Amino acid sequence: MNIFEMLRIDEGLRLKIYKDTEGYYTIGIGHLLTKSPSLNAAKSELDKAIGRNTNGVITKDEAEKLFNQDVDAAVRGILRNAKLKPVYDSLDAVRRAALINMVFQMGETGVAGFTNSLRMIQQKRWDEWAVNMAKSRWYNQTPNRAKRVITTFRTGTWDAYK
Repeated sequence: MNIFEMLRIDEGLRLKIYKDTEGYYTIGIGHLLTKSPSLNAAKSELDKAIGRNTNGVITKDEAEKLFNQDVDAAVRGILRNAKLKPVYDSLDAVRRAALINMVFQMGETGVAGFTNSLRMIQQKRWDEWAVNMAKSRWYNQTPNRAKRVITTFRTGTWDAYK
């Protein structure tokens, strides 16, 4: 198990534009196109991201290319962030992967804002962190995926993905 395998499981793979639980247009492996209710705007974002007239449908290779880009941005985001970097630096590899998954999903700013959450992680208070994250919108909105990530983060094992 690795970060790629982990997120692919969590986000699935769709070759055509779709709406997520929140109603946002997305494609590929968790790639957010736009928060606008316009499908046409979404189509425009896709074409610009892909570099071709897609008509709302991409190939697997294209999905994979957006995926590599997104995972990369997430790692670089952690690493450039003043609040996230030290957190990352203090963890083992499995827990690092869980943090990447959260940033990938919620974005840098999003994660960097869970002040208390971060502190717990820093103090190594695993269980409390876990209990705590379960109160988030994130967890209430997509409980199964969240539960997988939270468990991963908490235990430092890939058990939830097995």
